[PDB]
Amino acid sequence: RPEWIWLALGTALMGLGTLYFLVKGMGVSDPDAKKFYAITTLVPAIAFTMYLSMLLGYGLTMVPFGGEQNPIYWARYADWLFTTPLLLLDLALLVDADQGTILALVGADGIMIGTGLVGALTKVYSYRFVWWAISTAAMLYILYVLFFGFTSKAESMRPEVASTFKVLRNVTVVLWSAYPVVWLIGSEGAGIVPLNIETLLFMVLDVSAKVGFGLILLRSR
Amino acid sequence: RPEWIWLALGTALMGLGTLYFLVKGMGVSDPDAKKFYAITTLVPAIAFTMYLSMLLGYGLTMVPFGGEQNPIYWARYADWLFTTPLLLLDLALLVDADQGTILALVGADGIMIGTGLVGALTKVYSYRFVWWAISTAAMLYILYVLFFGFTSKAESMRPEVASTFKVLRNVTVVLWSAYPVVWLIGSEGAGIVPLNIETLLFMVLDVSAKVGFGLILLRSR
Amino acid sequence: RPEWIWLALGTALMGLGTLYFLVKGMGVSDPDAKKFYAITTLVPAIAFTMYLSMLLGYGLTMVPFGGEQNPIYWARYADWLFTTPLLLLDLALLVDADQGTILALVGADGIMIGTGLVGALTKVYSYRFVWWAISTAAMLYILYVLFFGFTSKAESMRPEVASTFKVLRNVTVVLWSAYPVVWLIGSEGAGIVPLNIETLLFMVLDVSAKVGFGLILLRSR
Ligand SMILES: *C/C=C(C)/C=C/C=C(C)/C=C/C1=C(C)CCCC1(C)C
Ligand SMILES: *C/C=C(C)/C=C/C=C(C)/C=C/C1=C(C)CCCC1(C)C
Ligand SMILES: *C/C=C(C)/C=C/C=C(C)/C=C/C1=C(C)CCCC1(C)C
Repeated sequence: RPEWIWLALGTALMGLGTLYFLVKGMGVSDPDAKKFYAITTLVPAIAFTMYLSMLLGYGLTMVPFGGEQNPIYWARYADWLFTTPLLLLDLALLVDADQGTILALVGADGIMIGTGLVGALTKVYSYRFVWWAISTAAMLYILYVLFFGFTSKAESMRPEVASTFKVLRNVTVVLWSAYPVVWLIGSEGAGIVPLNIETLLFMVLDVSAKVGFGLILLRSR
Repeated sequence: RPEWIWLALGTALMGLGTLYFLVKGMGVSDPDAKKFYAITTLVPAIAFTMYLSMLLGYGLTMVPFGGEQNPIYWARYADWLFTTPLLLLDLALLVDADQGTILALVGADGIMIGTGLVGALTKVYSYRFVWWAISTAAMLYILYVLFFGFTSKAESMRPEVASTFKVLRNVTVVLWSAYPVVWLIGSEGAGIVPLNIETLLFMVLDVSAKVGFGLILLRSR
Repeated sequence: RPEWIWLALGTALMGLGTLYFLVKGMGVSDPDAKKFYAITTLVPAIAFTMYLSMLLGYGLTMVPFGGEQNPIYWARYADWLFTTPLLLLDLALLVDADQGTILALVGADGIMIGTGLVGALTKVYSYRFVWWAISTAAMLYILYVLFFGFTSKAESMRPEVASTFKVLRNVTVVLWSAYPVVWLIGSEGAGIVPLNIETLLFMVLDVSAKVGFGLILLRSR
């Protein structure tokens, strides 16, 4: 399938973006700046790793459904499993948040990725959609604590902090909305948009969120 | 098997108890109160999720043993894997504990659930019992740091704190004792009590611990 | 295979070393000393658990490669998955480190064990070596933050602290270097050194690192 030219493209970028933040953060003496550079460079590194497994083949196993065996891309749920909490912990660290607030976000996020995978590998039943919906519920709570909650706290900060968070939250809500759209439309969902294109859309939102988020946040607060 | 009318019953309650703490905690402005509401609502939510997987079928795979294939309910070990550390972290957060104390509890608890699963899915050998015993050892240490350790620290607090912890520890030790009893007696163990009843007993202790713990603790400290 | 007399030997020692730190730490009233005893006794306990699974057989599954099915010892990647971050968190706790510093070490370590396993269970392709190399990269970063980074901070402490860290870092860098050597030379890698001997080498470095590290650090700071 031509999807290899999208995995190949991704592994290239994610790996480069990792090598990029790796050399930029080599100077950070400051603790807080050192900290943000920690999360932000940890998320792209993982993306590369999984994208390699995805391309090489390890992260691809045929799963029954209906009457035919379909191309499951479970490695995506491994990337997302860690990559995601780190990105949320990132924002909450910036916009000084509560242990209750961060522990719950990452809690509902963990339900977001896990519930998602469960339905991604559901035996064969069209019960997949039910899990999709549970993930939707979860993601709705996530973008609520993010949007409305944090912004208020973003007003307790200097213009830089309120600004970076502004763009970051924007990018974060928008990108995280397109994900479940690409999922339902493609493989795991119906099959309307083929895997080739689905894998491109996901690779696009993936390179977008993780590297964009890095470049925008990394811009000195 | 009639066990579906126990999974169905559970998923109903766990999910409702989740929706309940979800609406009660919407008002918590205070940080500490916000925090406890975080753990306490995170544990029931997970229980529901897994109970759905349990009912729908995902969390049920046939495993060899002796000469016949048996009904393994591994999803229980996924629920317990997270649900448990959160409940211990809960109590230790109330009765102000040490990083050494909490990190070790959750450490021995993680050995409690993992060792448990290993023997729950042991190939076919009657080596299952050995793992059971290791879990017993682990759980003994757990109820020791809980009972004797924390109570002493419960005396350094206001009557509310010493009180809630009192009932909470009571409920926690009692319920956590019945669990390994139901395990040895049923499926994974001998087969004395059928799965139908075992699944009821587990669903009872499950709805009991998680929702009861929530209602009792949630009662303002 | 005679490798059972190495797993048996290991499970014996690891379990004993666990029982040893368990009785020594029963007196620690001090918080910090209590804390270090927490990590240090948690790592050996896990080693025993997995070594039992390794011996009994659970942690051994035949995997295709080339044309013949090979003896994969995945349980090692379960031990290492947790045992390792705990040992690094240990050193960083001693030589007062940053959240950025500890979160990144444990981050690159998690990539160390995961990437390692991925290639340990790679379908059959000689793509195993590529993952080996990624692990090498990861481990290189790890021993860099350890060696050069921490030592500088080791100079901000009393002679005891600078001393224990000295020996600990020595033992840690040396032992962690022999590991990937034993891996490439044996099973997962080429097949030069048989599993019998490989399992001995690994059991030696395992009993060495975890119990030695414990004895040396546990020596009052
Ligand atoms: C770097 C990668 C990021 C930020 C990935 C984020 C992924 C999601 C927010 C995924 C959400 C999903 C659902 C809500 C339901 C279907 C499954 C997912 C994972 C596509
Ligand atoms: C909400 C669920 C809770 C609090 C579940 C707790 C479960 C246990 C304490 C289980 C203990 C077990 C053993 C000691 C050995 C056999 C396996 C278990 C999981 C039944
Ligand atoms: C108690 C056990 C310890 C400290 C184990 C440490 C193991 C390692 C540092 C392993 C490193 C590896 C690689 C760099 C590549 C091949 C796979 C490993 C796990 C052998």
